[PDB]
This record gives sequence, structure tokens and C-alpha cells, in this order.
Amino acid sequence: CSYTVSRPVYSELAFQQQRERRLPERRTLRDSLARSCSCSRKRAFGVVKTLLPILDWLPKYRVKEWLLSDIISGVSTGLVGTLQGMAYALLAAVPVQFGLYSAFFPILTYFVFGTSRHISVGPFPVVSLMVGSVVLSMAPDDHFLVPSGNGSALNSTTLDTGTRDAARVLLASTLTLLVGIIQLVFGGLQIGFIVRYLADPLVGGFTTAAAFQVLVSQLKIVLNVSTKNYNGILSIIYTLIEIFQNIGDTNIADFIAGLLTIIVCMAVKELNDRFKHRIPVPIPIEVIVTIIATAISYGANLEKNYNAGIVKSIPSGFLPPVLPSVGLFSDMLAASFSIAVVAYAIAVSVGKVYATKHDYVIDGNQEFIAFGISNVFSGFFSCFVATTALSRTAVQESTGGKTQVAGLISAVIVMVAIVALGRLLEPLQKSVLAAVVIANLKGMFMQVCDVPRLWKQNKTDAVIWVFTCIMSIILGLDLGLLAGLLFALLTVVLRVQFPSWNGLGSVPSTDIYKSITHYKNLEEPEGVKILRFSSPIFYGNVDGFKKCINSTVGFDAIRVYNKRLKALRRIQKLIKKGPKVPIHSLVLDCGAVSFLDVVGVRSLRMIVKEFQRIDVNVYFALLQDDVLEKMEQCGFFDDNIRKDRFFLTVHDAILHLQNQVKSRE
Amino acid sequence: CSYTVSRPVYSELAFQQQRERRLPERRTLRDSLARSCSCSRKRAFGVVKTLLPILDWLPKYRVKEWLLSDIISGVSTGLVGTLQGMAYALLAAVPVQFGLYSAFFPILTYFVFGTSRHISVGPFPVVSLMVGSVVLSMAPDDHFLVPSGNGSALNSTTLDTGTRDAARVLLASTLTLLVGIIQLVFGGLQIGFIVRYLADPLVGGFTTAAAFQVLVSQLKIVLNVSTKNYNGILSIIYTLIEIFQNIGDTNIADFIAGLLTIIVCMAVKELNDRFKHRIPVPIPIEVIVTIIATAISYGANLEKNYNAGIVKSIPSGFLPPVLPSVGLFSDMLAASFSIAVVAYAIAVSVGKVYATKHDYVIDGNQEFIAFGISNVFSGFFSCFVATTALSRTAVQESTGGKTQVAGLISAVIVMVAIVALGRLLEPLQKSVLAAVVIANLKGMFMQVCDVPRLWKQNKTDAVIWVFTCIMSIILGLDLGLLAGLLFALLTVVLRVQFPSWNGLGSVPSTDIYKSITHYKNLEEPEGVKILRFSSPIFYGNVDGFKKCINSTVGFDAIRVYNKRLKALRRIQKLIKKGPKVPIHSLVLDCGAVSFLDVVGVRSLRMIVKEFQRIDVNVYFALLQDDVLEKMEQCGFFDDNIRKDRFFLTVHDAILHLQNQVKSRE
Repeated sequence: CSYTVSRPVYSELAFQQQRERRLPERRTLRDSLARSCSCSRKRAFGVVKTLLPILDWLPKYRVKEWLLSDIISGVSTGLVGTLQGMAYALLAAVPVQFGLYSAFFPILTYFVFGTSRHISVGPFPVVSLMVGSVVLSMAPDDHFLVPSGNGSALNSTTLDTGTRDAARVLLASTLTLLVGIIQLVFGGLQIGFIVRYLADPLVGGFTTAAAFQVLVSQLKIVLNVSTKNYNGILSIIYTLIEIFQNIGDTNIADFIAGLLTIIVCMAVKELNDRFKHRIPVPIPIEVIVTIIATAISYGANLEKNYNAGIVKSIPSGFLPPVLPSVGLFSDMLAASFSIAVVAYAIAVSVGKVYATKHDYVIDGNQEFIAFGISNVFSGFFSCFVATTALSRTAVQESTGGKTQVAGLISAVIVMVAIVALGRLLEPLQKSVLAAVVIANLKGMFMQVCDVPRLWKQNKTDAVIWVFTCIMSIILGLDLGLLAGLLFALLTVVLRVQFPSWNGLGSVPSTDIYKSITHYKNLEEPEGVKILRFSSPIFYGNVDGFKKCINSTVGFDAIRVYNKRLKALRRIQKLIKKGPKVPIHSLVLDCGAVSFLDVVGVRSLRMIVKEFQRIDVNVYFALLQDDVLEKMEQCGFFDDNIRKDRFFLTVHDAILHLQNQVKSRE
Repeated sequence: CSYTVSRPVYSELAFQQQRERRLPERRTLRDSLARSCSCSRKRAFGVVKTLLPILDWLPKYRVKEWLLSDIISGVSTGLVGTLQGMAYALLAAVPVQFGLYSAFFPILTYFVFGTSRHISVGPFPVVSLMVGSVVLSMAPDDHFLVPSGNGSALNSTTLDTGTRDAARVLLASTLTLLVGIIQLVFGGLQIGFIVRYLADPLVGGFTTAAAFQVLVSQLKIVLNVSTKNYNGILSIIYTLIEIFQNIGDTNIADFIAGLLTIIVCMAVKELNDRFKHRIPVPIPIEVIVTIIATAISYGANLEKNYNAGIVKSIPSGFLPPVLPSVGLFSDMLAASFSIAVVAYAIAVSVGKVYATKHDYVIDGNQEFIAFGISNVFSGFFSCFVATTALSRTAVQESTGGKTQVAGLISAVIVMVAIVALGRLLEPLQKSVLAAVVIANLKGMFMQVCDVPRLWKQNKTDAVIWVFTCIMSIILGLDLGLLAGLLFALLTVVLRVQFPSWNGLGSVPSTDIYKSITHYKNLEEPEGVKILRFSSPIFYGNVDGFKKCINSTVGFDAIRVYNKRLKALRRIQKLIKKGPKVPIHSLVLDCGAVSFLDVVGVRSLRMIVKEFQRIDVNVYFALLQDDVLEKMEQCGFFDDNIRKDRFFLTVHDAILHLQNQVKSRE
């Protein structure tokens, strides 16, 4: 309707006098720590109710209808889990039997501390790759070769397959303990704002470039070539050239088998996703392609006939717990910190997707403790880092999943695949397992189509995507995440250092002020020049704030005062012998200021002092209360710059000048 | 007087229709690049005048009295500068004559490109300490010892003084050449915003730590003790422990002489600073104490009698130019970058001080270019990095200085002290030169008294002072500057990630809105809840923004919908068988937003969608045009969330809500 007000021009002091303030809360640190820790039984039961989420949904189960859906979904993901687990184990340089352990022990721990319902904890292609980089860099192949075999001329320095795996397993298991501890520290100390720095373009660009390194790494298994485990700078570029140089030393059997299941698993996946309305339950294409693979490889002995690469290394048994090799945390702390954060970032991202669709909330701090205890419990049983794969958790939700009981039943399928089953997968070719991983890389390879979308959107978000994608390819993969966080935080500083300053003018017959570079019919007060400056002034944009003022007034407060004294010598010598035209005032619309950064507030007192010497007043328009209370402490309100210079509304500053020139020409 | 307005409630569309916008400037990069480079002679004359500032003040001289003033200031500053150079030569591990060289050529170079008038370019204690640390880390003492001298049992591995000085001088020349190249690159590319990151507390803490390290080094030199040139982590602590262990192996004469000259110089300096009104020109205490030291040390032969440490290494002659040892840039790039940055920062600080004290302006890029050319010209004549010392430039201002001619006369003093004089300073003890440096450390040691002042002020800036001071002591000195800039940027990011959110309410009979946590008599509209959020929303403060919304509304937009759908199943099953109370709207006062970081506008749209499902409208109050134009591109205004939801003024949203609840119950 109508918007009419009638109030005096309360600048700063006409409003601060009659308005009583609130008494601030006293320090009383002695009572604060006492009031924090409660003694009632409600607080004691509350902290345990959220620490062990099993006491929430297990007593409130729905055996009538929920138990039936968990069994059919458990046996579904159990077959997909035991195959993806043994396939992702090749990305971490660990033997194939330790991949099944990563799909059994972490699930048993994510049943009493987990705060999700539709998350299948297990291996992950990106996370297992980062673990494999640590195992290869701290235990290479040329560090275990023993000279034996009565060679021709020199010592028979043959491969030392066998006892070499014990150096890789103890190294991978020790890494997971450090990963679990870091997650417990972030969850215990309630510090979770570090994961907020991993923006969606940063994680999207990181996973896209990580999919390339997985593609090159898995291509080595498909072509059955032998690289030199190049690690460091341009690791993916160097290993890609070595594969092309060793194309002749490939295996036709592994190539024709690996490329065949690549087309089959990908075509059926896109056919099932597109034609979802026909059949609700996705057909286990990854499972049926493995059963037919081990069946063909068993009849025709591809190990002896075509010299293919088979597993033939499944002992089909458990192992006693082994203590981690403590002492290697110094050379792995940098890599473990990156793995622990990227594992939690993917866990929450995938978890929140299936949380808003089934309308339930997932706690953030509990997710750290949940994966923290799982990684520690898996480290004591020779496992690698546990996460949640989007492809594996999609099977548990599509086939019907309600609680974590579907995952517990999925652990029984992996359970029988270790004690009794597992030996049947002996003649399975490693190229088939190296292909089901590439078939799931389609979800991350299609993320490149978001770069043109982010370019039409905020351009700074598209640069972070390309920066992280390239930096996670040139300089390793763990350093790419660190080089992306620093570049992302630097972009935030660049946006608050170079703000969007305008020339706000007045709209006729109203009180609203809009930018002069966006509208035409905006009138400005005669003599007054209004300037808006977002991105509150700090030590970095304090010099730019001076340039913004000099640009909107047309002159410089230093050169004008210099020319005055340079010309005043002629005026003061006439007795012995014998520019700032338009600017009347400067109303600074500092309404978007958040902090002060006293290093920068010293210039605000200087700016008023500079313009006061050239007969120009520098008023303020929209300073907040939390900033004005900060100026009083930083030594700004002296016997010259009083509070009357500040105002509450931008139109109040103009009314103060218009009423001042009428009573004083 | 009175502040009355009368306008309709223009929310977003009632104001955007009748208000014509301005046509944006076309890209036309061809004409922009063509219009950038000018063809007229005026632009060429201007760039030549601003590149070589000698053509400005030299033809406009005032010989009559300026000649005598510049002559006296030049002889005084020449004495002071040759003393400071022969003193700082010990901090750079180079011989004494090379300090005199570094105090001669940079002054001649800063005469045609310099843009200041009261700057005495030369050595500097901090820069000399950094150069000496680099030289010691890249050329230690145990890397040149030759076994010779027919020792007792093992090889007589005596000291190899001599040819080591050539290697140190070549290394220092390469370092200063790289510094000059980096400065020229920073100046020509017009990139000067990197120096803005060096805040005043950061520079203060860095200078305090550098003064502490200089004190430790000069105490090592005075006591005549030999350390193991420890460099790296905790270098100052290690060398202090080594000095304390080797106290017995000192020289009584050098120690007592150093203590006496320290006391004398400090007493005379404080007496001249306190009683300034008595005598205007400061008495050259350094000059007279050096004269009396070299006079006493010549009569009584302190070299043979008391076995004191004298110079006895002044050849008193020039040297042909030497080409720098190019190829060592890889192992000194970071050190040269830090040295150039700190030198330019100190130079700009001193120039701005002595320019605002004499009412003139000094350019930044021209200063960078001038210092780069000076360092490049000094690198070709066996010198180190050049800067301006606050103690040396104070003499040129106190004794009377108008132009850089005082520097040209100051070079003639060093000129006559290099070719002919200088040999008279042969018996001068190194402890006397190592004491004037400590006497000049009083200005930086008193900066510790600013920590209590910055604590009462903005506390985040007082932590940067202590953080930089400690980090530049534990982990070297060059890394402390890098560890301070990153910490400062992280502190800036933390201030824009955790904003100061309030509960703004309405003041009766007015239209201004103040924080509810600062005033008592503030009334809020029935049902409406206003929330202000500074520090524009980005990928880091999205969860913080959600938490602030949930705290200001009292509930959670997800848990309420969860409970609604969990209670709705009981309602929809009765046919088969047979919270959000106070919150009516949420006006977000997003007036302090600068950018939106589309990852954040996605969360904004998600919030608006979530609150729409619980019958709660989320309006906006003070969104700027530069943010709305970004939201229009980021895919926010769909067929459901129109622009009518946005408003121009905070009171307009309240008026609209009141009209809606009056016209519709």
C-alpha cells in the first residue's frame, strides 16, 4: 500500500541518547565451565543417545515389512560389494583377499556408531587410489628384489612376489589407523568447519581428475603392462607415456576380455538407468559379468593357454589381528590428512543425497566418529580406508533399503565369501575386475559438462574447477586437494579485496538509492557525492578504498592539498614583496561492512583528516552497531571526529546537508 | 529537521519496470587494446616523465640555499652510511669493502629513477641478515676448509679465509640480482597488490623477530665466539645455546669495548631524542665513537697486546664488474622473493612517512622499478640488496634535505672513503661496528609495547603480531614472513566465515531496524522474524547461515517436515482402518552481501524451498543490484521463486506482510 514515515534525523547521537542499551553478559568463566557440563540424567543419556545411534532405530524396528526388504537388498549389495571390494584392492597395491576384508569389518562398525540408513560403507575407487600412492611411494618394487635364479650374466634379480605383500599390507593398515585417528579428532574436538572448505566445484574437479588417474591405473591392468610406478610431479603424464611405449608387450587375451566387459557393463548400465520404468530393481550387470567370466576362464585355461593374468592368490581364510607399524606417521601425516578429509567429504555428499529423498537428517559430527572407529577397527584386521561408493549405495536404495540391517546382511554375503566361497574366483582374470571399475567412472567423467554451466554462472567457481582438475593431474593427487583449498580460499580473499563499488544516486521524490552505473534517471545532490564500498575494509583493500574515493570525486586529497601549499607561498609573499570545485561533501555508504581490521580503520581517520583540510566533509550512512562499537575501541572518536558525523540512513545524511546549507550559505 | 517520505511499496518489480536501465559497455576488445596504447606525443612524454623522475625536480632546483643544505646533509649521511655499510657487511657474511660498495652504487642508481626526496638508499639490518642467512645456508664454513699446516695427529684442517670471500660475494651478487629482477617484474607488470598483504602488525612482528636475530648475531660477533652457523628450525635458540656454552671462550677487551660503546651510543641517542629542542641537528654519535675507537685501537695495538678482533682487510680500491653466477636461482627463488617483498615494504613505509611529514606524494610502481634497477646495478659490482634504513634517512631529514642531491653528495663521501680513505679504519675493532647495529635496534625492540595496545583494539590483529613474531623465530626468518601472510589471509577468511548475525527488530513509530541484542525497547512484528547476516554467503559459511536461520527461528526446517510426514501417516491410515507456531515469515536482511558464490545461491534456493513446505515465506530486504544480476544468471528465479519475494527496504517487507495479513486472514 503506502509507505510513509515521520521521524527526526537521528544521525548517531540523537538516537543513542534516549535508546537504552542492553547490559552485556559478564565473563564469569568460572560458572561457564560449570554450566557447560551438566549433571542431570537427561544430559548423560542424551550424549550417549547420539553417540551410539543403534539405540534409536533398532528398538523401534519394523520387522513386519522392513526386515523383508533388508534381506533382498542385503544379498544384492553383498554380491556387488564383494566384487567391487576385490576390484578396488588392486588400486591400493594390496592383495585381493584384503579387499574383501574392507567390505566386512567396516560394515560391522558402521552399525552401532553410524548415523545414516542408506549408506553402504566399503572401498572407494578414488580413496583407494590415494592409498595406493602411499604404498607405492613408501615400498616400491625395486626395494624388495632378491638376486636369485642363476641368471645368464649378472645376478638374477627377479620379482619377489609373495612376502612383498606383507610390506604393503602393514603399510596400508598403518595408514588407516592414522586416517581413523584424524577423523576421531575432528569428531571429538567438534572441529568440522574444515570440511566446509571443500566446495562443490573443488570436489567436483578433484573427483573428475581423480577418475583420469584411475582410468590410467586400471588401463595398466587391462593391457597387462608393467610401469615403473612413477610418483611425484606429472605422475599420470609419465605413466601414460610408458604405457604407449609398451603397447607391444601386452596380452591379447586380457585386452579382448577387458574391453568386452567394458562395453557390456556400460551398455547395460545406461539401458537400465534410462528404462527404469520397465523394471524397478537394477539388474546386477557387474555380478553377472563376473560369474560368466570365471566360468569361461575355468573351462578354457587362460592361464596356460593364452598366458592371461588371473588372481590365483585367494587363500580363503581369515587372519589374526596385527598391530599397526607405529612410527611411520611422520612420513604419512601429509597424505593421511588428505585421505581422511576426502573420505568424509564424499561420505556426507553421498549421504545427504539419499537423506533428503527419504526425508531424514544425518549428523555431521557423528559421521566423523562413525567412520573414525570403522577405520581404526579395520586397521587392526588388515584393511584399507573405508568410504561409501555412490554406485554401491545406489543398489541398496533401489532394491529397497530402510536401515543398516541391509548392510549387516550384506556383510554376511561377504562373510561366506571368505570362509568357504572365494576360492571359486581363482581363475578370474584381473582385467575383468579392472573393467568394472572403469565402467563406474562414467558418473565422474560426465562432470566435465558442468564447466560450461559454471562459466555462464559465477565465473570464479568455474576457475576453481579447472584449477583443481589440472593441479590434481600435474602435481600428484594428494597435493591437488591442498592446492585447491588454498586457491579457493585465495579467491574468497580476492573477492573481498576488489569489491564492486558504485556511485549511488538519489531516485526523485523517494528515499531509495541505486547505483548510477545501472540506471539513467538518477539525480544526485548538488555538491554531494555518494560512494558505496562493500567487502569491509582490511589491510589488503585499504589502498583500493583510497583509489575508489579518488575516482568518484575526480581529484586526490593529497595532490590538491599539495598544490594549495605550493601556491600559498605566492600569496604569503605578496605582503613581503609589497580542483575541489564540485565536491562539497562525501557520504560513504558503508552498509556492507562486517569487520574493521584496525590496520584499515586508521585510514578512515586519515581520510576524514585529509578532506577536512580541503574543506570537504566525509560522512557515513549505514554503519552497523557491531562496527561502531569497534571504532570506539580502535581510537577513532577523538575531540574532532565525533559521532554526529555518522548517520543511520543514507537519506538522513542528505537531509542533514540540505538543511545545513539553507541556514548557512 | 524532519524526515518524511511517501512512496509505494516497490519490492523488486514495482521498481524495475518504470526504471530504465543503462546499456552495458560492449566487449570490443579490439578497440580497447587499440585505445589503450596511445599514439600522441603527450602519452609518451608522460610515461617518460613518470619513469625517469629526474626530469621533474632537477630543472626546478632552488640552488641558493638548497645547495648548502644538500651538501651538509650529504656529508653527514655519507659518514653515517659508510659506517652503517661497514657494520652491516658483517651481517651478510661479506667482507667490509663490499658494504661500502653497496652503500655507493645504489645511491647513484636511485638518482635518475627514484621518486622520493628524503630516502637514503643503502644497506639494512633485516635485509643484510636475510642475505647472510642465505649465504651461510648455501655456502657454509665446513665446505671450504683445506687440510694443510702439518698438524699434530690428523690433517691440519685450518680455516680457509680468503677464497671463501669470493664465493660469498658471488652468491650475494646473484641473490641481489635475482631480487632486482623480481622487483622489476613486479613493477613492470603493475602487480603491486601482493605487498598490500603485509599488514602493519605483520611487519611489526617480523621486524621485532629480525631485530632479535640481529641482536643475537651481533652478540656472537662482539663476544668473538665461533658457532656452527645453525640454519633451519629453531636456529636462533640453537645459536643462543651455543653462545651460552662458549661463554668462556670470549675476549675481554672486545666485550668491554662493545659494552662501553653500546652504553655511550644509547645514552647519547636518548639524550638527543629527549632534549631535541636544545640542539636541532643530532650529534653524530656513531661517527665520533668510531673515530675514538679507531684512534684508541691504533695507539695501543689491540691486535697484538689483547688479541682483539680487527678488520685489517680493507684493500682500499675499486674492482671491475663481475658477471653474476646465473644458475643458482632455483635454490634461492623463495629467499629472493621474501627479501624483495620485505625491502619494498620497508622502503614504501619510510617513504610514506617522510612524504606525509613533508607533504608530497611517492609512487609505488616507480619506487619498485627504481629499487629493482638499483639492485640490478649493484649486482654487477659485487654488492647486496639495497633498502632504506629509518635511522640513516632520519639524518638526511634532520640536517636538512630537499632533493636527492643530498644522496649524490652522500656518494662522494663513500667515494673518497673507498679510493683513498678506508685504510685508516684498519685497526678498528669489529665489536664497535657490531654495536651501532644493536644501538639502532631500539626502534624495533620498542614495538613489543604495541601488543597490549592492539589487544584492547581488534584482537585478531594482535594475534597476527604475536603469531608472526613467534613463527619468524621458530622456523627461520624467511619462512616466518610466508607463514604470516598465509595466517593473515586465513584470519581474514575466518572473519568472513563466522559473521556477526543479529536479530534486528523494529523501533516504534519509525522505520529503522537495530539489533535485538543491543537495545531493550525494540518491538518485533507478530509472526515475522528478521535476520541479518553479514560476510556474504560462500561455500564456507553456508552451514553457518543454516545454523543461524535455525537459531533465529527456533526450529529446524528439515526436522519439522520430518515430524509432519511422520505424523501424517497416522492421519492417512484412519480412512483405511475405518513447532512452527510463532514463525510466520522470515525476512532476511542480506544488506551486507557482496558476492554469492553460486554454491551459496543453491543453498539459498534450497532454504526458500524448504521453508515453503512448512508454510513459511522467506523474503529478502536489502539485496543489491550486483547480487540480483548474479542470482538471475545462477538459475534462481524459476517459475516459483519470483522477484516479488525480494524487497528494497526492510520496512517495505514488513508493510507488505501487514497488508497481506490484513487483506487475507
